[PDB]
Amino acid sequence: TCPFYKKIPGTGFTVDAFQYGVVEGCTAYFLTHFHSDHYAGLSKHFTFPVYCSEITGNLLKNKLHVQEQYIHPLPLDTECIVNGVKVVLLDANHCPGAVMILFYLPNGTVILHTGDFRADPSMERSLLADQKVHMLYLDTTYCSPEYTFPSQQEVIRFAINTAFEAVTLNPHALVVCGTYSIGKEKVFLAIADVLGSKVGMSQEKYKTLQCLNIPEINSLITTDMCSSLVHLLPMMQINFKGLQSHLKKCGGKYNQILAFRPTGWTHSNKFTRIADVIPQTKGNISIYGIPYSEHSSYLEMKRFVQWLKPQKIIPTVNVGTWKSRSTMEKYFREWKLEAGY
Ligand code: NI
Repeated sequence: TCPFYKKIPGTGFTVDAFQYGVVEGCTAYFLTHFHSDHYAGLSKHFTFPVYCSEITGNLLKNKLHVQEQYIHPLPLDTECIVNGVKVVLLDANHCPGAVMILFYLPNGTVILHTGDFRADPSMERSLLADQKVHMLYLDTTYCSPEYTFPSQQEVIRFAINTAFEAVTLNPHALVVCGTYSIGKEKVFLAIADVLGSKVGMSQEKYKTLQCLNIPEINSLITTDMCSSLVHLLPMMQINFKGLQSHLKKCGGKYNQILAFRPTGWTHSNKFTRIADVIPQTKGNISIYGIPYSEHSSYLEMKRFVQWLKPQKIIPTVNVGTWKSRSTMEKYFREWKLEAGY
C-alpha cells in the first residue's frame, strides 16, 4: 500500500506514487522526474491527472504513450493553483526535467518535497528564501558522512582532459560512455565537444534525448555510429566482454577503447582524490569509474537543511531498515543543535 512519505497532508495529493494502483482519495498525482523507480506504473492506460515539468511531460507522452489530456505540465518558478492549492515547481539540480515541489496548504503550513536533488547554494536564492517551510520531505540517498564527492565541474574536467589526451595520442581510439536512464548527459556531451565529434547512439536513446529541450542538440547527437567517435551504450555493456564485442562490430575502424562509467558513489572516494583516479585495463580496453553524482553529498545536504531550518524532516530514501532510519534521525538532531533551530 502507499507509504505515508508519498502523501501530502491536508490535500488530495501524492508524489511519485504510481505503482500502488488507485490510491484512495488521491485527486492529483505529482511526478518529480522521469526515473523508473519514480514513474513505475504509468502507461497509456492511466486516466488520472499527472502534474509535472514540461520536459517530464514530453517524456510521458513520447516514451510511455500517456495521453495528452491527462498530462498537466507546469512552468518552473511560477505560482500555480492545483485543485485549489497553490504550488510552485523549483529546479532540483538532478536529471533533466527534475523538480522540487512547494505546497502552500490552505491552513498556512508550507511543505517542500525535494524529489531527487543535488543541493546547491543557488537554491538559497530561489522562491524558497521568501517564506518559512514547516515540513521537508528530503532526498536522503547519501545521508552519511562517508559520502563525499567532487563537484560536477571537477569531474567533467577530468573526463575531458583524459579523453582529449588519449585520442590525440591515438587517433584510432574509440571513446564509449555508459548510460541507463536520463541524467549525466554532460559527461558524453562535453567529451564529444572537445573531440569535434557527435555522440552516436541507438534510435531509442536519440528519441529520449530529443524530448529534453537541450539547446543545439541536433548539433551534438546522431544515430549514425559510423560517423561518430564517442559511442553511448547501455551501462550493462560497460565491461571487458561487452566492450571487446562492440569493438568487433566497428570493423577495424578502431584499435583501442577508452570507456567511462559515471557511478554515483564508490568507496575509492574515502581515500582517492579526482586527480588520483586510474582505470582498470585489459588488453587494449580501459574502463574509468568516475564519481559524477546527481544527488547531494552529506555536507551539501547538511548545509541546505541548516539554511532552511524546517520544523519536521521526513526522509524519502533508505527508510526500509531501522538502523538507517535511526542513524538519519541522529544526524538531523545534530544539525539542528549545531545551527540553533
Ligand atoms: Ni532519480
